[PDB]
Amino acid sequence: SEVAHRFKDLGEENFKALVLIAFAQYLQQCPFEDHVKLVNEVTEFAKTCVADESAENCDKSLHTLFGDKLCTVATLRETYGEMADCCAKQEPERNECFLQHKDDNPNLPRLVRPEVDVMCTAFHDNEETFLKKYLYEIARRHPYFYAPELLFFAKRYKAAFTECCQAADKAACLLPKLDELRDEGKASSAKQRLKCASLQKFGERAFKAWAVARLSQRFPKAEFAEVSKLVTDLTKVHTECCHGDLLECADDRADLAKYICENQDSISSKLKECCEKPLLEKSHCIAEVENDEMPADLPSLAADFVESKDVCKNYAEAKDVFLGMFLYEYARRHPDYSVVLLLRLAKTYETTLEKCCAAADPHECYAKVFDEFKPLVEEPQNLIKQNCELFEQLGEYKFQNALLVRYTKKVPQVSTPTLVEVSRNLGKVGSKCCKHPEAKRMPCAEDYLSVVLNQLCVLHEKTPVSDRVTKCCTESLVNRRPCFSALEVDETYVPKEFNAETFTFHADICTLSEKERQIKKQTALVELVKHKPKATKEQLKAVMDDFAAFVEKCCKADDKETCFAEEGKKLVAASQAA
Ligand SMILES: CC(C)c1cccc(C(C)C)c1O
Ligand SMILES: CC(C)c1cccc(C(C)C)c1O
Repeated sequence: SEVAHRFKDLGEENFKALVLIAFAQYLQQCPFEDHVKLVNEVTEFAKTCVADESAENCDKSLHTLFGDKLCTVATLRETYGEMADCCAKQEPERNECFLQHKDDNPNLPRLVRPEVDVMCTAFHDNEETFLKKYLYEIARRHPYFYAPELLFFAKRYKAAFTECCQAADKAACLLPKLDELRDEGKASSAKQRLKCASLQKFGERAFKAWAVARLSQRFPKAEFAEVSKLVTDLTKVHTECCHGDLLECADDRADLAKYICENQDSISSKLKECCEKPLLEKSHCIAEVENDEMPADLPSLAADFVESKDVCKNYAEAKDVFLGMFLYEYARRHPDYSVVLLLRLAKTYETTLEKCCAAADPHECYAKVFDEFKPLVEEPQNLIKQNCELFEQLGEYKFQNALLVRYTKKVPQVSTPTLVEVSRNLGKVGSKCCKHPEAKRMPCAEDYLSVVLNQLCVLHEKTPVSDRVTKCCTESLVNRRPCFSALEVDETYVPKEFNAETFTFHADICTLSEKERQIKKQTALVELVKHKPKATKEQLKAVMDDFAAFVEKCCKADDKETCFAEEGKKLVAASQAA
């Protein structure tokens, strides 16, 4: 028995929670009730396997059990049409079918939230179904959410109500903590979506490279042999969580924290405080610890990597280990570099050793390698420096609007909603990183753009409309940013054509929050740039200036929200003029 295994390790709480998340992430459109049912039928079975370890099918692989359970509702194609197919499949992958069918953008209605007076009551009456509903909603809207981390977000979500419901001003104590969590959750989710895309679309060697750089940056004092161990394990953990195997991922993840904390003196000195607490908190801590201080007297890289005469020979012996050692050695002394830049230098070095080593005189050919690193390193520095300056003058909103115009011109085929969402997130880097010392600016900015751009890539892969996006997304994981910065204005795009249904105006806008108001304005700008790419400099503003006027007036005029229809057609006349 395996299901027996995981049960004993995670116990009832966690085991039950993880299974729900797994089920919710597979059948995102399936109602809460049904999921709870299967989860229970599923948990009950488990309990018997514990006692009798060969009873029904207790001898099974979680994949058959889980699969069959879901298939008791999936065969209902009138609800989940294309799902029934996966069910008719077999063992080798009646699952590859499921994972392949995950929606990164489910057509699930907005999740609005009941007055502080209800959530509190509902929470107190039944604390179980309240928290269960949380995970269900998150996991079903974020099919790649790092499961073990979702359990941590849950323990915090509970503590939010556990406390604020006992306030004097609940709405005051809650609202905050609830926002803060909604944001941090969308981040953790994007951070993880990139980790799964790497493994799934580029391979484990790719993820392994990213881990070596990252870990070496964080734990400079750690030895190469140690980092590899860590990289090996961490890779397996994420491979499982991304293959849909959450129970083993959670288990293995706990084992790693245990290890890392045990060999504390051998890895980092800033681990102490993470090793002193509740596991879930210990795991989230280690994963977010600050880099350790850099080892005092460190030799120069040129020594064993460009000046040694045995370079080519060692490369031939164990290239992967050699290049791994290079990356580890370069990253440990450069916490001021982003992880993609470090991977760019490593790829440039390998490429050089390849052509150089088959030469009539290596050491002569590869002897000036660091000369090619210069441009690679300066490029992001200049980009960061310049976009931060600009972001400072215009602020976040105006900056976002700049990227919006820019990016819609780059790839006009992309759907407006994605452009708006992506441009917004790109602008949010300014507030997030610009306020940092140049020593921490690049790692902050560039790696965050690797997450934001990945989101655009996974969202585009759904319905590919621009081969330029496909190319930049597929050609290189590490050069995605550089690829997109290089893109200019699509000279082959043909302007859209106005039609009524293009943009709808109903008064319903005057009720929405300040945010959804800007958003509707940004959605307008994108639609504008799609209809008038070229002609655009400052007619854009002049017009956007006009759109604001429209809303202001019509929302505060007291006619039926009629002017909306009349004046709606009025502005269109003006717009076209420009
Ligand atoms: C830090 C942040 C403001 C930033 C830096 C460099 C480049 C970009 C985009 C425009 C590619 C960016 O948003
Ligand atoms: C909302 C407003 C800015 C707008 C959007 C899309 C197209 C047009 C014209 C070109 C018809 C337009 O004026």
